[PDB]
Amino acid sequence: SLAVYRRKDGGPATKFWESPETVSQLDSVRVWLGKHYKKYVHADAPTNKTLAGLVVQLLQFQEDAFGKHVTNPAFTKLPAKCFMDFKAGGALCHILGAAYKYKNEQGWRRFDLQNPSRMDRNVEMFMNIEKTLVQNNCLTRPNIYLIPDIDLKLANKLKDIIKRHQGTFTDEKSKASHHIYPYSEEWLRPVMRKEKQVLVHWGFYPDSYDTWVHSNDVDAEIEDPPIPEKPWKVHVKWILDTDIFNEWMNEEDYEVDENRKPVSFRQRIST
Repeated sequence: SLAVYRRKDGGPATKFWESPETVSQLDSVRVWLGKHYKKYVHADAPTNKTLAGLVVQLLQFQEDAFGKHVTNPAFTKLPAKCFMDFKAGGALCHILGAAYKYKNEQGWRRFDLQNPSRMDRNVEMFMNIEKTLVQNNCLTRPNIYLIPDIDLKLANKLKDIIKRHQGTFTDEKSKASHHIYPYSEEWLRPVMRKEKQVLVHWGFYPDSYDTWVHSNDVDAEIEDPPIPEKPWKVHVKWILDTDIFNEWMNEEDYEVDENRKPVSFRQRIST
C-alpha cells in the first residue's frame, strides 16, 4: 500500500519549504510584511529563504509542543492550511507578522523555537498568532451544533473536546458552522500538484500529515475542493479524531447527508 509514504508525524515537509519555487512564492509575503508589519520586520529585514526557515521552525515547534504524541498539550495546532496561504494579506502573512510583532514586544533578540528552555513564552506567541488570525478573519474556529439524536453521554464527551480545542457549541442550528450527526477505510485524496509530485491527504489524518508523493503513484486527478457552504454536516468522529491529533480534522473525510449517510464530494482513492 502507498501508506508506506505516509508521514509519521505532523511536522513540516522540510523539502517543500526549502524548494526554490516555494522560496520564490514567499516574495510577495516578504514585500507585504515590509509595508503592513513594517515596524516589526524592518530590524531583521528577512529574506524569502529566512521566512521559509521561520515557517519550518514554527511548524516544527507546534508539532513538538502540541502534536499527537503530547499528553496535556497547552494549545491546539493551528490549521496546516493557514501556512499554505501565500496571498498578500492572507494567513501566512499574518502568522509571520504576528510572530515578528510578538518578538518585538517581548524584546527578544532572536526567535528561539528549537530551545526547550523557551517554550512557555513561545506557547504564548502561538496564542497571539491564533488571535491575530481570528481578528483578521483568516481563521474561524468551529461553532458546533449537535444533532438531537446524539445521546447525553456522547454529547457531554463531545462538548468537552470542543471546548478544549478552542471551539464553541450552540443550540441555534442556523448559526452553527458545523452540524454533527451520529456515526452509522484505507484511502487518500490528491490535493495539490507540483512538477512530478502530488500532495496527498490521508483519510482520517489531519492536514499536517499530508504527504508529497510521486505523481505516477496516484492515477487520479486533483478534483476541485468543495465550495464552503454553511453548515458542514459531519459525523461524530470528526470531533473524536480531533482529540486524538490535537488538530481539527478535515471535514471532507467525515461528511454525511441529513440521513447520516457518508458523502464523498471528492473521490477517495484506495491506498
